[PDB]
Amino acid sequence: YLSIAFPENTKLDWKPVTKNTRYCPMGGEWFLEPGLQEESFLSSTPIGATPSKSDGFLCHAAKWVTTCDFRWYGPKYITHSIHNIKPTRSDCDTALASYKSGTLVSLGFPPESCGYASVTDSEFLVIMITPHHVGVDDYRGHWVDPLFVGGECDQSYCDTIHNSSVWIPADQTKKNICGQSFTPLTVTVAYDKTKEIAAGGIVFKSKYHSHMEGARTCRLSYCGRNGIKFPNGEWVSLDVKTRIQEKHLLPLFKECPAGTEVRSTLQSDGAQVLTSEIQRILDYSLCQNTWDKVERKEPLSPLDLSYLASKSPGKGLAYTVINGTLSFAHTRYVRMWIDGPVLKEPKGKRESPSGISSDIWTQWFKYGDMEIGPNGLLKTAGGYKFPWHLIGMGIVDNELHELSEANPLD
Amino acid sequence: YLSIAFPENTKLDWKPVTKNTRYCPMGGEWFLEPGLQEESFLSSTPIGATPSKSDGFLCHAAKWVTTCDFRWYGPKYITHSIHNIKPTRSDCDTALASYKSGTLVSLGFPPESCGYASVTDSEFLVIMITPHHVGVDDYRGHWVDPLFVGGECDQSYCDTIHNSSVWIPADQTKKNICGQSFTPLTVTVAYDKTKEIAAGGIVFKSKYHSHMEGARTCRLSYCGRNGIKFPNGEWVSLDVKTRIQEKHLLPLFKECPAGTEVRSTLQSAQVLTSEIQRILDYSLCQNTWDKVERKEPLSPLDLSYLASKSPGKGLAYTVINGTLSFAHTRYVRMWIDGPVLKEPKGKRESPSGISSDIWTQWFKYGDMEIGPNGLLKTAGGYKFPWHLIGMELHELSE
Ligand SMILES: *[C@@H]1O[C@H](CO[C@@H]2O[C@@H](C)[C@@H](O)[C@@H](O)[C@@H]2O)[C@@H](O[C@@H]2O[C@H](CO)[C@@H](O)[C@H](O)[C@H]2NC(C)=O)[C@H](O)[C@H]1NC(C)=O
Ligand SMILES: *[C@@H]1O[C@H](CO)[C@@H](O[C@@H]2O[C@H](CO)[C@@H](O)[C@H](O)[C@H]2NC(C)=O)[C@H](O)[C@H]1NC(C)=O
Repeated sequence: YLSIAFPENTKLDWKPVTKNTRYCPMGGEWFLEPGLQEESFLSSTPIGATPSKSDGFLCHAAKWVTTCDFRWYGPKYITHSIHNIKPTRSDCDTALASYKSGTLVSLGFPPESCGYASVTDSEFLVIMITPHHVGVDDYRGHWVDPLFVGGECDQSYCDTIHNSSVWIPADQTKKNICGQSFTPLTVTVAYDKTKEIAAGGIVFKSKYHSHMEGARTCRLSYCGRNGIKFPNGEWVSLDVKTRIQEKHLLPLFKECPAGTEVRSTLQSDGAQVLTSEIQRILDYSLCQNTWDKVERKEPLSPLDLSYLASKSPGKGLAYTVINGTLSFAHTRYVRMWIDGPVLKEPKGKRESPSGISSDIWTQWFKYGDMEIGPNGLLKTAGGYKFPWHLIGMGIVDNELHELSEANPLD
Repeated sequence: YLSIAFPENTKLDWKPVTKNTRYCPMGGEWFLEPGLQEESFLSSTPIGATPSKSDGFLCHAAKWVTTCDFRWYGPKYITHSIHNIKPTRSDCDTALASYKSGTLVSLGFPPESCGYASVTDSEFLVIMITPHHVGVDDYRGHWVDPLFVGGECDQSYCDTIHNSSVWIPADQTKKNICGQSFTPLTVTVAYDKTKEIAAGGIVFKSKYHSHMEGARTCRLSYCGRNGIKFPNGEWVSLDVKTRIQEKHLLPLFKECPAGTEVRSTLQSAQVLTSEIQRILDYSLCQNTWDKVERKEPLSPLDLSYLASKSPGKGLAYTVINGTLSFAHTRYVRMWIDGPVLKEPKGKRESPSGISSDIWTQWFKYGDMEIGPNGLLKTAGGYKFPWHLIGMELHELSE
């Protein structure tokens, strides 16, 4: 559940830092990756469940009947009954409009309509609108509530179990049934310019999605439109028409396992944007501050070194202190999952959080009493230590969804 | 390995929040200079002696009104309303006596009082008494709770944020703080080793106190005991015998200004902080409250935004039977092995110390169980919202 961006190779070719040029913050953006080509497409991503999208009304219909019985003689025998009937769509529409405008009034029983030697009755068709909220299957695109026939419905005039009432969505806009709000989003595809385009050789980026492995990306239809679910369980829209390397992009992806679910794009949340922005400025300024320590010829701590590390995958540089000397090394950072901020063995899972653990770094340098690695990785008696800030959780994987999944109150 | 600030008790006395007070705690701490020498001295504090909870009663007054409308003709139109009003002291006294004796019964709605060509109504003055506990000022013994106007009260009758409710303490003795046996507390002092130690070069901290700037810390006698008063209004004992850097510590600090009051409320201070972490934390808290007011669904992470991230007197939050609930507590420094734990344990004394249970009362939270400030008890372990960690001595060397 804990991920880091770390140099792929367990050993790097180190050289002493001389020119002192600052790459803050460290990322693949600074370095031109030759074989890489990028292409973007307009997309859409779910940013949260808005329950009002499934607000409804129970349209009840019942004839109120005043019956006058006048036989041979005797008093005027008047009875009052009520007969539940199923409303037409027109009845429900008119009565709902009346309800919204505040016109709908329960007028009660009809006035007595009497004759002689004949029992005739007069009736008032009474509609009662009881606001009822129902759920939504975003995946199958229909309403869902126990009151429905079959426990579900996909119309604008749904039939309930009770003969008297039906259900009308408060929004009858003839579009997709969805309990989810979206936002437009440019999604960018990165792939090897030379090789043939394929799901495994694609990486997705967006303002909300950091280096998302197409190889662990599957196809899924959400809220009535085609898209792809990323390895972190988040989803962006993608139509069959969109081409990448002059080929249909969508069919490159395996359909998602039946019953696959999709989460709201966490990074679009305001709390998340605040945290992100503050972290951005802090990463930058802490990097610059470390390089200021270097400039002032001050000694460097492992933490200071870690402020130079790349926090995202990409071609970059790593830094360490070999024999009291600041050294850099070219490398390609990749995403790895580690077992904790402090580890027993210098291993990590390289393909997925449930993948196989492999040696991630083995080239340790004499750093005082202990050994040090790239970007202030510590080899100590208490184990192997990463600085907590290099570690991420609950963003690039679905391992901690329980923590960020929102639930209503009361 | 990861320092956090967590309620010192494995269980707390939870109350609902429908009041909407919008309390946000002061944010986390920032980096300190890594080359700092640390020397700790033994001290003491009422924190631990003084009770943390105080039982009382909300006295709510409401007029139950049955209204009869009889105009020109037509049926008898009867309506039923309820008007919240502020109770008198007499109303509260009588109703509280009735409550204690078990006499107090809600009279429901008054019987219909009808006339003709005149809409007249009959009303019942229903006073309701509800047991309701509040926090306590550790140093003054005052009552501390968001319910109170100004957050605190020390009177026999207490005004609340509810204009119709009045809080009444069950025991109006307020104890005797000074007489108590003050809890022993270790106070850590950080200073520049390569300088002559001075007030302006000192940072205090303890399991109870986030970083306190010595430059704003003054000598102040409290309950007859010599001591020092942190900028947050709290106080710890310190006599002249205590040496730091082979030198008298206490005389390094000026006397407290005329009539300095040592307090311990929820706040303890008006313009926005300029500290980036504090601004962030504040913004996140407020974001969660925005969610609450908009009646939007809440994640455990959102909940965590409401928590204090530094040691100090504060509130913890949780969700009990779908009700957003809060409790008074003290946040204390602890150390946690990581965000996901096999046992709900943490280190209370030192990162090199031992683990102990830190949370016990779990509330059903769907298929999971939730604790304070978003702490989840799940099949896959005990999961802390990563916010609570926020920002090891091996990492800071050479
Ligand atoms: C939460 O409270 C419930 C009781 O209230 C329930 O939820 C309300 C919203 C309302 O709908 C009530 O009608 C519900 O019953 C506790 O459940 C029971 O509590 C009573 C009283 O203590 C007890 O007799 C039952 O045995 C409880 N049920 C069981 C088997 O535990 C429940 O304990 C509370 N939940 C937690 C985790 O504190
Ligand atoms: C709430 O607080 C004050 C009292 O502290 C209220 O003052 C009166 O409250 C009664 C309640 O029955 C009202 O009927 C009166 O109209 C109020 N009087 C006046 C002129 O203030 C007040 O309702 C609320 N806040 C204020 C100060 O307006």
